[PDB]
Amino acid sequence: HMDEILARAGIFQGVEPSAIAALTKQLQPVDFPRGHTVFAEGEPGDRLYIIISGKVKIGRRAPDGRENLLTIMGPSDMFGELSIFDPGPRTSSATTITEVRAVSMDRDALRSWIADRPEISEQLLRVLARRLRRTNNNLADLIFTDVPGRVAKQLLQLAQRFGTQEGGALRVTHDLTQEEIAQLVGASRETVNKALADFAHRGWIRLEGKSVLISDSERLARRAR
Amino acid sequence: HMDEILARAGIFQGVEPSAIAALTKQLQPVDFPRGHTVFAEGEPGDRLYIIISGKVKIGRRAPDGRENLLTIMGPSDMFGELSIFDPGPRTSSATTITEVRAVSMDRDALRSWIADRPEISEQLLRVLARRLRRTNNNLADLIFTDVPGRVAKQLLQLAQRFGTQEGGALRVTHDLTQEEIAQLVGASRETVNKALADFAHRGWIRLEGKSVLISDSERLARRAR
DNA sequence: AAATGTGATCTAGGTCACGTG
DNA sequence: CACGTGACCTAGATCACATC
Ligand SMILES: Nc1ncnc2c1ncn2[C@@H]1O[C@@H]2COP(=O)(O)O[C@H]2[C@H]1O
Ligand SMILES: Nc1ncnc2c1ncn2[C@@H]1O[C@@H]2COP(=O)(O)O[C@H]2[C@H]1O
Ligand SMILES: Nc1ncnc2c1ncn2[C@@H]1O[C@@H]2COP(=O)(O)O[C@H]2[C@H]1O
Repeated sequence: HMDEILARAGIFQGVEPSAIAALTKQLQPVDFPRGHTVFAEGEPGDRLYIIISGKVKIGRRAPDGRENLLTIMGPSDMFGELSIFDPGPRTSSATTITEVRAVSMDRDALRSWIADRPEISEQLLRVLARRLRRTNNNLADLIFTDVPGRVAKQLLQLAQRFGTQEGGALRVTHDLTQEEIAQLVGASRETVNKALADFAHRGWIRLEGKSVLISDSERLARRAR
Repeated sequence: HMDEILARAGIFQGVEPSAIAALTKQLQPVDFPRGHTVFAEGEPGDRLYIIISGKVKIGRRAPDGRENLLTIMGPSDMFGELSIFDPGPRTSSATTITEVRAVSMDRDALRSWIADRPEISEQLLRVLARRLRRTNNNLADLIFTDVPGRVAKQLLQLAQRFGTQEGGALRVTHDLTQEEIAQLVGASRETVNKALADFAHRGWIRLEGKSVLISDSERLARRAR
């Protein structure tokens, strides 16, 4: 049902899924509207959430007031755990793109599950490990890849994660306004659209509201390169 | 000498200082010249290193032949662990700007220490956590702060770490060529020099060889923000 | 009816070219 | 082989609209 998702939460991953099943239960869920601010920077938190449905964007804002988005999280993705490992104010903020079902847990609860099963620590370090990896890849493309090739690279990220295969090519219902993709890519609203214009101009992809159909993933991949 | 550092080291805040003195002992040191590629991208690794002296620079290169530097590490700084927690090729290369004395340790060796002492896993997660946090700050500044602002930010991030207190102001012997600062900042060699020019021009800092005597940290800071 | 398209400018900064100790 | 500092020249933000 929904332990189907949590099973793929990293932290469980492996770990006596018979355990997982009993544990979910202590855990109780929370529901959020589209656009709810789960938490914001500066505000202190000792609570981490695993997403069950919907999508959450992580972000930051400079004092000038411009935001960028770190990442898009979706089912089975867990977030807001840095202030669980390094206690302190949130460094970012979590808002909703959709209706979200999320399970929530605090720090004192976590150390319990970690105390009972070591292997979870193994797997958290693996998540963080992978996670920083993913982030260095980005900090790199900010430096090298141009706004176009980046938009192209993003579409791939999203497609893979949130993708589905319908007919002969895959579907991506990103649920992002282009404004969001822009700040998820570090660029201006407009200059990304044009990247997309051309992207669709070559018949590489089809734009359909908050989603996209992608015809030539080979060409798109090639271009982001 | 060798041991004063380890306590200041990361894996093991605390800890059981009784342990550190002995465990430090099994680890065998190894030395490297100024410019030794400890490891490079693609090549496998199961070994993480704590620096005991000198400085190593992490960074990447595109197929184009450009390259950027993720970070500069010094004494008591761990690196090369990501392929320990998240097994897989190196995502970066570690090179020396110095003569570096570093202690080395593999994955299996690490699981031992973890299995004996748990706290270590809490402390590793704290490290990574702090790291992703500091990385994000950087991804942000690529996006928003201008090259001059970043160079002035970096100079601080160096002082804070490899800095000392000479007379009334602080000395930083970065041991970096400007080309390196550039790529540590994600800008060209030249546009970084002139940034420095103006910085020193305003008497904010004095440049001598591979170091810098900072006069007005208040100005530089404001300036970088 | 806020989300989009798309052009007409402006500018930071990259690329060159070439100096210097 | 590290710095210095110019004289251009592309990428892209900014603004200015117009369409759903
Ligand atoms: N660059 C990033 N990539 C992925 N997740 C992040 C990133 N930055 C912050 N987060 C998550 O967002 C959370 C914000 O609050 P925390 O600091 O408690 O924990 C943070 C992480 O779980
Ligand atoms: N790995 C990196 N490669 C290139 N530039 C970086 C890197 N990390 C940080 N920077 C930039 O250099 C700036 C120095 O100051 P900050 O770290 O606060 O903000 C930093 C980023 O804008
Ligand atoms: N953003 C970063 N800042 C500082 N050090 C890093 C960063 N990213 C990776 N590293 C270190 O560089 C190492 C490269 O090899 P590993 O991936 O095995 O482990 C990595 C980390 O220890």
